Amino acid sequence: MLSGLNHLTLAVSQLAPSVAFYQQLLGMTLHARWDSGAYLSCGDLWLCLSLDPQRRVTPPEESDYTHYAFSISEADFASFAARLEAAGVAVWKLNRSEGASHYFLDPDGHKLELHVGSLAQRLAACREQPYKGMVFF
Amino acid sequence: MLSGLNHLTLAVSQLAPSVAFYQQLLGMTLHARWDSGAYLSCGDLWLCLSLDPQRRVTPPEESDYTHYAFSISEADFASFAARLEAAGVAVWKLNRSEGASHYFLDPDGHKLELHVGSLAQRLAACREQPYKGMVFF
Ligand SMILES: Oc1ccc(-c2ccccn2)cc1
Ligand SMILES: [Mn+2]
Ligand SMILES: [Mn+2]
Repeated sequence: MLSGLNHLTLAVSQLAPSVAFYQQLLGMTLHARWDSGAYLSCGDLWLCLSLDPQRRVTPPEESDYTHYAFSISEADFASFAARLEAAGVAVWKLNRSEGASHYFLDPDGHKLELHVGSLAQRLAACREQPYKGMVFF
Repeated sequence: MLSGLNHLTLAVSQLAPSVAFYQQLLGMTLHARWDSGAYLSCGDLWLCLSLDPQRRVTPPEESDYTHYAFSISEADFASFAARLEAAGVAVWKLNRSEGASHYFLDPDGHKLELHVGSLAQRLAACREQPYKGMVFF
């Protein structure tokens, strides 16, 4: 069967600024770069940045809610979010509708998130404060 | 410090066919559903389906190369690809890289992949046959 996420590939319009964002700003590990892409890791996540002439810098009001959340500890969450804010990283959402989260954009407008907590923790929180119509299996 | 992918959220135009696709066709575990979304797991992956009237059913020629690859064993790959083919799931690319890959579309045109092989395997292959301009770190 399927066992998890093998990799996340993000199309990017300008490879060097995107590598700098993920490695320098977000702290991910850079493993390789070539003329058309890069491979990074974030814990167990394999991230590919793929140079794509079709990628457009997309304002958040123009894209749907598809987004990519990265795990961060409770102890690190606020200072990391505040550092992104002080660095001028653009945002796309403020209401914490799914727990402790900070929503921000990559250079091409990919929708990113910092989140504290596991799926189990989110299910437990939702039992007390459920989304409308919520059913648990 | 970021420790991994916390969750992947896909915007969906119609919740029921998307739940059917990820749970029934792709075998993921459905943990909860509400009026505007669902939570599933696939191994360590926390997947959220979010009902979004902004999501367009998008032909693959009209989206960039951003895509989401799921892990599968080599032994299971061919029968899972055959399952997707029997269900009439569209393919958006042929494999030309190392490791088995099947490139398929979700009901809204999200670009998905089945892949066999880790980042370590890819890096080893690349060291032996580097892409144009490739540098390792
Ligand atoms: O194809 C390449 C082009 C540029 C680089 C690079 C990496 C780090 C810093 C500056 N340039 C690597 C490979
Ligand atoms: Mn989220
Ligand atoms: Mn891929």
